Amino acid sequence: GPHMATGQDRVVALVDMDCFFVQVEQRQNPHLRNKPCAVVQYKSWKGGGIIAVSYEARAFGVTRSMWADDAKKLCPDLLLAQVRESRGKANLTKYREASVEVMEIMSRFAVIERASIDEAYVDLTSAVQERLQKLQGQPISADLLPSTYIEGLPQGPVQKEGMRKQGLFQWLDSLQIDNLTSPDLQLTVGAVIVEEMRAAIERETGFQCSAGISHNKVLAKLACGLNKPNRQTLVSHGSVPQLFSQMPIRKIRSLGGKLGASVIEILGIEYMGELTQFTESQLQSHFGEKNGSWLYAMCRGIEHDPVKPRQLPKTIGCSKNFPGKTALATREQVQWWLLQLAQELEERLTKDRNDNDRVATQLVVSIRVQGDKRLSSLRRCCALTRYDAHKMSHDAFTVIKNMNTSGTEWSPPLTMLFLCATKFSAS
DNA sequence: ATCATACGAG
DNA sequence: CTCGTAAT
Ligand SMILES: Nc1nc2c(ncn2[C@H]2C[C@H](O)[C@@H](COP(=O)(O)NP(=O)(O)OP(=O)(O)O)O2)c(=O)[nH]1
Ligand SMILES: [Mg+2]
Ligand SMILES: [Mg+2]
Repeated sequence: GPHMATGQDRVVALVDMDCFFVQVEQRQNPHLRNKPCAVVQYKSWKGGGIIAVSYEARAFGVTRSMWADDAKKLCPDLLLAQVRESRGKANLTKYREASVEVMEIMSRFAVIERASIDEAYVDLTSAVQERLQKLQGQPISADLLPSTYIEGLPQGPVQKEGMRKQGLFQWLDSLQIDNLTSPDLQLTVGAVIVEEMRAAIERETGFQCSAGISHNKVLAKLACGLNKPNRQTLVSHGSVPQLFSQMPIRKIRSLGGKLGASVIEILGIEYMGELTQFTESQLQSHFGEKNGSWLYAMCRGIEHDPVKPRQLPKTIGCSKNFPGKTALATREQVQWWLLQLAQELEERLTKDRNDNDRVATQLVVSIRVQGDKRLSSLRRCCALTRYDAHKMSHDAFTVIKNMNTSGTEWSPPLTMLFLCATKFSAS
């Protein structure tokens, strides 16, 4: 009881932009606002692949990884914004710059770990303690949480907003505002700060976002998706047993692939909560020492992964696929594309160095050969001593000359090219 | 025929 | 080091 850790030591939030790429295009082109719309890359093949979908468009069934032509069938009036193309490939610069706008605002409030182009984890433990000291023992008004949902409430003895208020009222009524060490109280204050954060992001960028507040990253991330869009959700330690009782295992971060599938099949279970019935050693025996320990604690709502203080991406890369009959087959083609990638990379690296006082020191070159099922067929690295596209492209070629078979021909033909800058050091 | 863009195991 | 897995 007393010596049992409950994983209520920190206050962690996850802020994720709503239909991010769409909002970026909607801010730029007002004609797209408040309409069914999506972001697509590469129109020629089947209308292009959809990578972002507005909530209005989702109502029609449009989704990610869908061909625009097919989406148009579900939603005839679907509006489409195209990803920029430069040097023969998709260019995501607009989205990276928009992401920076958001990350910089969040970093004002606390240490953040950039988890993706549109979301970041926030460690609000220190901020809440400071906020708690201020306005000590004074009741927290519901007005301070206009967009917050308390998971699992209301409970006990017909409109969604009405439902939200009810739950919120039960939560606040129950709170013990006098004990500054109360974990629930701490989450509540964290929620207040996140309201502030989200208001700042929308006021200063025009972008709306959702957020999750909890004691760790997995629960915060999970909480965030519960009430999107434009809403934030508080998931307390106490709400975990009921929340996890019907939560499919694949919903938890890092359990959506093979590992999650193995848990389900080896253990013969479907929901996260069903994991509590196994001993740590049992879980370790099936999924390894690290995975077993993590599952044992996670199914109980406990996780110790820290919010890493990293606002910038660790790598800068450029990659292009060349499907089916379009696979690269000549020396001239390979070199041309390597140069295109090398040029985009060079501009991206030069800007990075000027903005972030760092320089990449290693260049990674990856390819795929036709007939290979894997994402990558081969990976090779070389020094990156100069930010020059011509040198990097030539170095890259040198590095992959070995795969080619004789004949100016290239074979087997290449289905993918990838250049990635890595191993940054201060500059 | 989606594509383009961190981390642990060995 | 390269590779496989994973999320967005
Ligand atoms: N190329 C590509 N880009 C993607 C993919 N998935 C996501 N993105 C890009 C495009 C996305 O807009 C952005 C954010 O990823 P989310 O947060 O997963 N989705 P969103 O923010 O759109 O909606 P909401 O969060 O409200 O559900 O990342 C993909 O599979 N491929
Ligand atoms: Mg998002
Ligand atoms: Mg996201």
